[PDB]
Amino acid sequence: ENLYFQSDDHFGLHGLVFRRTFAIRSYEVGPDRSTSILAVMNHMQEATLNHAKSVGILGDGFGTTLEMSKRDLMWVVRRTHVAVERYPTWGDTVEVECWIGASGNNGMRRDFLVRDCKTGEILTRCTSLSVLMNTRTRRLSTIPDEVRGEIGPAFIDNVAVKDDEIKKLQKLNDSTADYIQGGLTPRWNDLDVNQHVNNLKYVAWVFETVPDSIFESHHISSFTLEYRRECTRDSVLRSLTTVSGGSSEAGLVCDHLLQLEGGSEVLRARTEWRPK
Amino acid sequence: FGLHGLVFRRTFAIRSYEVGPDRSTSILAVMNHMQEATLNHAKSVGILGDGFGTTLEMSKRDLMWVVRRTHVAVERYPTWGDTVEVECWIGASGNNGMRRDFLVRDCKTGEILTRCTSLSVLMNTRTRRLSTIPDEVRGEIGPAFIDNVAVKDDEIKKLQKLNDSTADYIQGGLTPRWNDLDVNQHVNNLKYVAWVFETVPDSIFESHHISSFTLEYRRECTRDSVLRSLTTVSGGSSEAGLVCDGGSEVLRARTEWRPK
Repeated sequence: ENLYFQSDDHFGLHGLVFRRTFAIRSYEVGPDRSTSILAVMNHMQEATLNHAKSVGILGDGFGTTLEMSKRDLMWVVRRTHVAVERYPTWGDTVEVECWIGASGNNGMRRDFLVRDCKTGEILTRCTSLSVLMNTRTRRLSTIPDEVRGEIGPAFIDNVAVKDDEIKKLQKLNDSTADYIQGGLTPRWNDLDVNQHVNNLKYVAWVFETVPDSIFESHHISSFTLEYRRECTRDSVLRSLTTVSGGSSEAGLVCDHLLQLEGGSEVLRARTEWRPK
Repeated sequence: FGLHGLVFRRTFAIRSYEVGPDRSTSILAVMNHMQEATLNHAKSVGILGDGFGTTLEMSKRDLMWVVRRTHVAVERYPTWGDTVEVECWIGASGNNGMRRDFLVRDCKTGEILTRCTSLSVLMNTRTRRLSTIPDEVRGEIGPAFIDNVAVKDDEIKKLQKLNDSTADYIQGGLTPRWNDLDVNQHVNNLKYVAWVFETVPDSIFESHHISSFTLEYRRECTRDSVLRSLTTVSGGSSEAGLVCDGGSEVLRARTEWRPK
């Protein structure tokens, strides 16, 4: 019912939703033949960058528009929520539907829908919240009008994930964590365009302390991350995970924490699991 | 993607996470592409079998393919936004070996970016003994054989093990996780490559691109394996790879580098 959601040839309008097909590759699936959530998030990240190009948003970046680039501003992801119904397998063809939208006066949200091309079933729903940061002062910035003039006309109001589904996360008690791993350090290729560690590197470090027994038995159905701080090449991190068993009423839950070791919080995260 | 007639072809659009901070595609992304082209080829010539290359006649005789040598030649790494095309095919290699060869081209210029060949042999999973190729299995893969090579014998040198007591860089405690494992409890070959590069200092990745990569595999590892990676740098600019389990050799490898 939103005209600008449809493709260009539907209404003769410049559409604001990017679409792209992915065929699941061999190295993207685990021993259980399921695509990993890291491959799914890779897909959405790739669709992100393509989307900016498709709506007439400027030169990269990974981001980063001119008005932003003039003001030494960059996007930083501060929240991510992923809802997974079913993971595709090798050879399956999926389609990512992605777009951007406002989040208050100074936030921007990117939302994603991934469908199974054969069944038309929705496999993945996601939304990520980004904010502006000054690269020099490492300080959060409001969105200047020159930047709103760039990304604003690309906004649509649709959501893939309702607020109801996203719960504010509690930091786990790091002194009673079920699993802990320190000495985590980024290497040369793990860094981004501006001195900072890749966003999906963080996700990898989160899974460092998830026991293999949970990966063998369960699939991630929900994934929520709250980022609070960037990391550099000389960062050394500690990953922590706390398991909230599922053996009655309650399903399997994992709480997560990346900290600078020690012990300023880098992020907190929460995974919900379902039996395979 | 498409087969024509016994040479499979497939396009990859370079993805962002496949590209490094220098905007160059990593050698592992290239090897990721070929793993993918491998299985596509296999399916299209009808040798995929159980989903990974073990045919009906192979499994009955408890046989599976094992990679024993890989050589990758890279002229230029593609960058983000580039679209590449992979050519893959198989052929006989001696009396009991099978070779898989690869050509990767830039779709715009048509220049060859990467040439590669891998040698596989049959191994009994029960007796741990290399096996000859039974006629029943040759009957399966044989009609798919072609004689072309992407990499000449000339270009591949036998590797010497580095002195593990004189290694410039060493890292132990390397252990595989559940996701690092394949269908039959064994660690994935691209996990090995990751472990190889573990002891290559960031300074070399910053200064140089890999122009050549040669791997000789000796042994498989299991879920309870604990490994040590070793690298010795002898410019300019070569390094000799070694992967140790005790200290029994798992594989040896060799990279040649050129300034970016």
